[PDB]
Amino acid sequence: GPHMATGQDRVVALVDMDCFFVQVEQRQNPHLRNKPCAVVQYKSWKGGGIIAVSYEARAFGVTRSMWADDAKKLCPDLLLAQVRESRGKANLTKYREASVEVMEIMSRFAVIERASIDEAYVDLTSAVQERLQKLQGQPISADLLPSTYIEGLPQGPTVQKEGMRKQGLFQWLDSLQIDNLTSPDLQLTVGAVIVEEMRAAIERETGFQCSAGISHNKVLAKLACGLNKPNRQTLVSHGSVPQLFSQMPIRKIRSLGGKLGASVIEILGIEYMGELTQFTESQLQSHFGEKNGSWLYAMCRGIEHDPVKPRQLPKTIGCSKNFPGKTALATREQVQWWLLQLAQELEERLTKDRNDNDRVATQLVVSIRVQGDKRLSSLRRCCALTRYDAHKMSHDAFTVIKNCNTSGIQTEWSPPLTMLFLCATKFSAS
DNA sequence: ATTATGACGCT
DNA sequence: AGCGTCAT
Ligand SMILES: Nc1nc2c(ncn2[C@H]2C[C@H](O)[C@@H](COP(=O)(O)NP(=O)(O)OP(=O)(O)O)O2)c(=O)[nH]1
Ligand SMILES: [Mn+2]
Ligand SMILES: [Mn+2]
Repeated sequence: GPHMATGQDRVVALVDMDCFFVQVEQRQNPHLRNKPCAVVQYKSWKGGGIIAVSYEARAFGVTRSMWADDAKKLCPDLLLAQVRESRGKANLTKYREASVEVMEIMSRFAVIERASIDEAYVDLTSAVQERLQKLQGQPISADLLPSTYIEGLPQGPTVQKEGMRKQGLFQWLDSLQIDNLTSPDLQLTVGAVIVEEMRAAIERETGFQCSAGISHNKVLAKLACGLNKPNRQTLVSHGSVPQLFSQMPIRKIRSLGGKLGASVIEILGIEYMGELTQFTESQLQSHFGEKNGSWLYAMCRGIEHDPVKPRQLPKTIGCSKNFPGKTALATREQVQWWLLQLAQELEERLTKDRNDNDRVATQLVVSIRVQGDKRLSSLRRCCALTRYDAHKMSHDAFTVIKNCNTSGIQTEWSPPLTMLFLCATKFSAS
């Protein structure tokens, strides 16, 4: 009872940009705004592969991973923007730069963890304590939460979406105890006020809209974020967890969408996250290992301890290209030329990184995939990265992979290569 | 013939 | 160190 810690110590938010690459292209080209739109890489094969989709186009069934020609079948008026091509490959620099714009705004409010190109976790615990001090026990007006949903409300005792949103918000605000500066629900509420301000700042200063989740830990904040997209934020309280999880498929929780989540379902004979509460911690550890078992035991009760890491910059800088089917590389000249193309993009990105961020990579990882191997990487080898020089990096990558070529002929490469990947790692301050 | 990345756990 | 998983 009283000693049962409830995972309510922290206020954590997850901010994710809506259809991010689409918004970057719509900012640049106003003709694409408020239209069914998607972003594609390449063009020749089936119109290019879609990687981002506006919500207008999603209404027609267009999704990521779709070929643009098939998307056009679902939505003939779909508008398309193509990713830049440089040195024969997709080049994502425009989106990385746009991402920096958003991350620097977020960093004004709190220290952030860059989780991907378009999402960051925010630990708001201290900022909430400060705003609470300033409030002096003043209640929180619904005007301060104009885009916030309270998950699970309204309950009990209407037809429009905004009306439902406001009804639930009113129930939540009416039940708040604002004289208690340590009430977790009040703390989450103040956290949501701050996130409204953060999202307003991002949109004012970049033009980009985003969604957000506010809860007591990273997993719940990320799930909350997905509940009301686009351009809205969602508060998931500790108390909302039993009902939310009672019908939540296990695969919806971050890290359970793959083989481990499938094993949870199959071994335990369950479907929903809340069913996990009926097992002891030792039972879960027996099936899924000590770490996963402890994590699952806490997570199905809404509890997770993973910290928001103070990290705004990526830990690695990499360049990769697939060479599918008949485009697979089968000569030494080919392999060398593409290693050079990748290495030249890498050099450019690394030099700009060193100038911006006062650090230098020290290790080069070379990964290849060979024809007939279904794995992502067939082989990974590291070497030293001592100079930011594309010719040296590509020569070193060749040296560490060249023993793969099973061809007796010097000129031929067998079996042919269907992927090259160069990744700079192990950064040191410079 | 999804593709291009990135984080992180295991041994 | 090199490989596998999860993500998207
Ligand atoms: N190169 C590449 N980029 C990708 C891929 N998948 C996503 N991206 C890029 C394009 C995406 O815009 C961006 C962010 O990924 P999300 O948050 O997963 N999707 P979004 O922000 O579009 O929609 P939502 O409103 O539902 O969050 O990453 C991929 O497979 N390859
Ligand atoms: Mn997004
Ligand atoms: Mn994202």
